[PDB]
Amino acid sequence: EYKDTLNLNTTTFSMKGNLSVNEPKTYAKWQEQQAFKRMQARKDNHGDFTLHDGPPYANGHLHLGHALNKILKDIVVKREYFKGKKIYYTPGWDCHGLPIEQQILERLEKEKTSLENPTLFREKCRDHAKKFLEIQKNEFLQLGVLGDFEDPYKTMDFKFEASIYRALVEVAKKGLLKERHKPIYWSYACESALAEAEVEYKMKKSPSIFVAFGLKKESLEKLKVKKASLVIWTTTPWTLYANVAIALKKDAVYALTQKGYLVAKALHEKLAALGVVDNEITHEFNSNDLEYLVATNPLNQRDSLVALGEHVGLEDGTGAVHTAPGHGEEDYYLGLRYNLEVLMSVDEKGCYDEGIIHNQLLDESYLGEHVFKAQKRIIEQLGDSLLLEQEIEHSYPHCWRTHKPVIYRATTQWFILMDEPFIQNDGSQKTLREVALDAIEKVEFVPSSGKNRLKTMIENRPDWCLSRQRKWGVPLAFFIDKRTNKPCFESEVLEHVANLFEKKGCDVWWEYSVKDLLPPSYQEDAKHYEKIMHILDVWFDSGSTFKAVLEDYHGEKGQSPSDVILEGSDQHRGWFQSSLLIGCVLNNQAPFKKVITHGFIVDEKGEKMSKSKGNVVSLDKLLKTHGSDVVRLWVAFNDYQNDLRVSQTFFTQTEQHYKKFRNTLKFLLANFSDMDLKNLERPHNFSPLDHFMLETLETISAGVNSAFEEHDFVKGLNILMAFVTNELSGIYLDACKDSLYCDSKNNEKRQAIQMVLLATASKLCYFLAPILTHTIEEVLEHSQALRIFLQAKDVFDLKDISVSEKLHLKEFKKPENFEAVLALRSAFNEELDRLKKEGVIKNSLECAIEVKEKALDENLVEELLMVSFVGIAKEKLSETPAFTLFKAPFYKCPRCWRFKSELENTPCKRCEQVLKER
Ligand SMILES: C/C(=C\C(=O)OCCCCCCCCC(=O)O)C[C@@H]1OC[C@H](C[C@@H]2O[C@H]2[C@@H](C)[C@H](C)O)[C@@H](O)[C@H]1O
Ligand SMILES: [Zn+2]
Repeated sequence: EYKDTLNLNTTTFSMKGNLSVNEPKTYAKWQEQQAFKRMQARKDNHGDFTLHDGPPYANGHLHLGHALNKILKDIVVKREYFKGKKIYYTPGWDCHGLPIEQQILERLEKEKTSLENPTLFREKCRDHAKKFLEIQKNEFLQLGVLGDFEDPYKTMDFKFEASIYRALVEVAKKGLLKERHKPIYWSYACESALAEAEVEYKMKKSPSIFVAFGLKKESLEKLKVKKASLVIWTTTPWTLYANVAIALKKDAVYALTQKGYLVAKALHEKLAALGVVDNEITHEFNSNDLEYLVATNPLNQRDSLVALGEHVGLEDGTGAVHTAPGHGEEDYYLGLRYNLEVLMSVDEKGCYDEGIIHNQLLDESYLGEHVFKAQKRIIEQLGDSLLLEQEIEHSYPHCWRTHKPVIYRATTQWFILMDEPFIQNDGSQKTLREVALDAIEKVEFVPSSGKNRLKTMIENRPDWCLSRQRKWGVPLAFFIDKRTNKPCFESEVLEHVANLFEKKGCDVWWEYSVKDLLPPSYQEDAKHYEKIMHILDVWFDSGSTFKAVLEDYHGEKGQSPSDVILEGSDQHRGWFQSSLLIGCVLNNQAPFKKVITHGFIVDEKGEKMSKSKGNVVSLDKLLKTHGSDVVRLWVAFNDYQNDLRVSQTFFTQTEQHYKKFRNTLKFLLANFSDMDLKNLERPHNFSPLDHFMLETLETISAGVNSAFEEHDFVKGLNILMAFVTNELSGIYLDACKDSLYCDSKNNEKRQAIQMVLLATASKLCYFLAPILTHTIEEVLEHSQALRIFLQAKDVFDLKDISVSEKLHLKEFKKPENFEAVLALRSAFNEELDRLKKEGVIKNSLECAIEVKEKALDENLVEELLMVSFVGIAKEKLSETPAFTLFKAPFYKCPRCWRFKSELENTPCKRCEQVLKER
């Protein structure tokens, strides 16, 4: 009957987020009003923070991994902004390379067409990247992320292409860029060399054969046996044509069987059990005595030299290794060590060429045949020399963009050398491997385990092949002097080319003549120079972003080294490594101080998302289903260092966390909305319960901040949520509802409660603003009191506030100790539950309690236990060692529902006064 006489305590801040409607309006506003530039221009910026963006490929729409990545970057950046620092965060895009060029190739072929003109082909590639750079930029902004998205970096900008080339120039001037001729990864489907980061290892079925190479007559006479054939094991019959040698383990015993097969003795038992060779050994020979004997290749009748390899393994195979220098790296060095032929008759498309006829290595019927299609017919040609064929499965290197298996071909390519000493900037002498290992020890990794992942790769990596045979990318734009057959690294030549690139882009490398590309002083000798037309590994491009973005803009986009880079843990094999290596040539240090990694988006069963599996969840679908602030809370509230599973159950839990945060903020705003703002300019007398809350607010704030400092948003959101749920909602807001709703608006106890709620809302806003930025922006939009209190027009004016100073607290005020009264509260609530089960009582306000520890504040007990009366009464309900509960000897007040009225249906003394209010 008196509900209309209570304090309204409502706010326009709504319970329902309606995120699908309101978030795009918030983000459109931040773009229109240039919130990021306003963040950078903030007048009281103190300190600097550079996060250097790793560039996604400008191909396709964003997937959930991009969203994960940019949200985490956004939280880290916003944290530093709200700490008061000046922010540098320029997002960028990877525009070159097969990731763009392959999509153009697949379209041309689907359209049944070709495009041979180099300038036009690069134009199609460039326009494709421009289209999807726009698409990804606006998709990034729909996640609520703030960065220099209107002035991002692009590896396709002419200045950027000049920067990438100038980095290459520094490598070449330091003596680390050299030509090598050796077998390397060859992708026949795109007719290009590859390096490790462009290769994906996948299980693949393969023939597996054991082949007998008979010793030649004179070798049998030297060995003093009638029959002997070395048995090799190989999974690549397509390289048998290129055999020049059979490599044995140094100083090892080889067993000759009765049928005349020669194998490593340590492997004879296994081989006989496989049925490869017979079981009876007749003679044992040391491999040192077999070296320089000669066998015969059964496929083509050619000589094969018996050699000793370095580190021949005896765990698989036969202990005798078919050695093909044109198709294996260790084979190649063995062939050179013995001055043997390098047979390599497989062309760029992976097919046998005329060289099989010229040297008589393989029958003419194989001309033009792809090496992988030829293998079945090769195996049949082996006849009786084939001792056993099996089919096995092994992890095999595949091209990262055509998805086809690679092969190896001896070829001349350009490398960054790992174990080549070079002159350091401080004058000393060190290899790149040594510098990179030193540099890693100075980088902070989050998690720490990332260090040894990257360190192990550096310890084991080979020389870095740089040259690729595609068209879309930055050329290795050096001339070869025909008079010397060596590259021209003259500073005048290199910088002249770099300047042309900066002004017109690398197109001119294909269009201009040699004379036109040479300085005026060299054009009389243009006849002696020839362009290198290979382009750079795209991992060199992105490995150069630190130079093109941080250094070449002299701090305007961040410092080099950056404070933080943040990408998936798959970038130890990619961007972390290439940036580390180039940083170490140019600066002899890593171009980052700290690396934070995250895992991958996976499905509900932790499995990888793929179109073949039909388990891909699109970014659009997820945002539309849940809203970006929920997707952002999902990220921060979960162990993002590992894989994150998408499932209804986990998003339901996050929506429940978001609702609790949002409902709590609504209650706070609603219950200080009527507070006279003059309270903000005067101190108050806070109760012990108020002090307990402010002292608690401080304690958990320190813990949320320490957790967020170490990027452990889970630990920090759990602290924050536990405070919201337990101390705030469960204790304080329950004890306070009566005063808030039923006391006079002039009541100073109520005004002191509102000040605590205002300080609490202020801390919630500060700590959630990096994560739920839209929502905290919406909180300030709906609360004039919060905006005045925090002196904030919008979310970007937020600062960490001193509650002690804003509420005028005395410094040496001793903290509350509520342990004794909270144990009583817990024991009373356990006893009250039992009485409620029995039906004796319905709620705590129906009770009186006499506490047996008389040293406790009686009004605090009434407040925390929500009893209507502290002391003795007449009707005993139950008793414990700690207290005795009674029925409260009053009527329920019709206005406040507390059992404090002396007459039935009559307002209590407090309520009567409030109702008389003049
Ligand atoms: C979290 C990741 C993947 C994921 O989890 O993605 C899974 C997305 C879910 C659905 C899959 C989409 C289609 C599935 C299918 O059909 O196959 C890994 C991270 O990604 C973002 C960033 C990509 C930038 O380019 C990298 C730069 C730095 C370097 C120079 O290249 C980077 O941070 C990366 O490390
Ligand atoms: Zn009352």
